Amino acid sequence: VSLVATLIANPAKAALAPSLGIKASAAVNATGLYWLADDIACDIPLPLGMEASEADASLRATLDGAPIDVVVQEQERRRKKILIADMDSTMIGQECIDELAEEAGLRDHVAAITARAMNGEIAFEPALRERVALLKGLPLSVIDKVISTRITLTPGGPQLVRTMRKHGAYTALVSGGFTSFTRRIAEMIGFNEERANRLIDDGTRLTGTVAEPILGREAKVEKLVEIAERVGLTPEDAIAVGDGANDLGMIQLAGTGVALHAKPAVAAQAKMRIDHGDLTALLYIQGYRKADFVQ
Ligand SMILES: [Cl-]
Ligand SMILES: [Cl-]
Ligand SMILES: [Mg+2]
Repeated sequence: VSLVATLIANPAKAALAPSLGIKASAAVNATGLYWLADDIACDIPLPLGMEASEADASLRATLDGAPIDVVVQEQERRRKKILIADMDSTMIGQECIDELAEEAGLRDHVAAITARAMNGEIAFEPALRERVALLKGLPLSVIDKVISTRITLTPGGPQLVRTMRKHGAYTALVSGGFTSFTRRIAEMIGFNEERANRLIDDGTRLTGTVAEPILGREAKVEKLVEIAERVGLTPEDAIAVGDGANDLGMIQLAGTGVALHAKPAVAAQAKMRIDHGDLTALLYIQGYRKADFVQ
């Protein structure tokens, strides 16, 4: 019945100064205050009897205007042994489908569809079919061209995955995007596995269609269920992270679900949001100290 609050800043805008942490912990009459990383993250055990609603509200007031995230959770079982993470705009800085669209001269057209799909204003599968149809005829050569020149890893990603693995967790990159991207990205970052949709080609060029059935919101829920049974755990043993509406199913099922840099409509439906930190925030969410990290 013991709660703990964690405050988290981006290491590139590390504003969680020692005085700010003290003030924050005072704001909740905390038992103590433990630094997971200097100027970046600290744990605050809430007094027994304080509801999770009072803190967070109390802590977001005291921090109002600083780029510092607030999460509250039970301290037991906050370290998870499964990670399931979306790729597009979560572990990479880009939307792979928008990047491919540029090679067809249609970036802005496709990207506006992507934004509504990711906000939940249109269903994923028909949005994906519409966007991929515009890629018809692109040569298979442009995939590596996109990956090598325009895809970048989100800060903190490798360290999150590697540190979780170091501690025995099983880590999976699941994506409504494309296996030709997740395969390379998952290896760059160090995931144990990846699972994504598949572009159809004729042997030289993209047909403009996607292998059916299309993996969407429920396919992420099902992959989390599948991973947990296979490693002999439950989804409660997983932390799930994404930015989009099609991530909310796995975010809501996992024991710890994080909306990471999500738009307000998506972030409204997640119990835990990270708007400032990078992916190391999920390490601090789980109680890790910077000493425990794989550097
Ligand atoms: Cl593919
Ligand atoms: Cl939950
Ligand atoms: Mg995404």
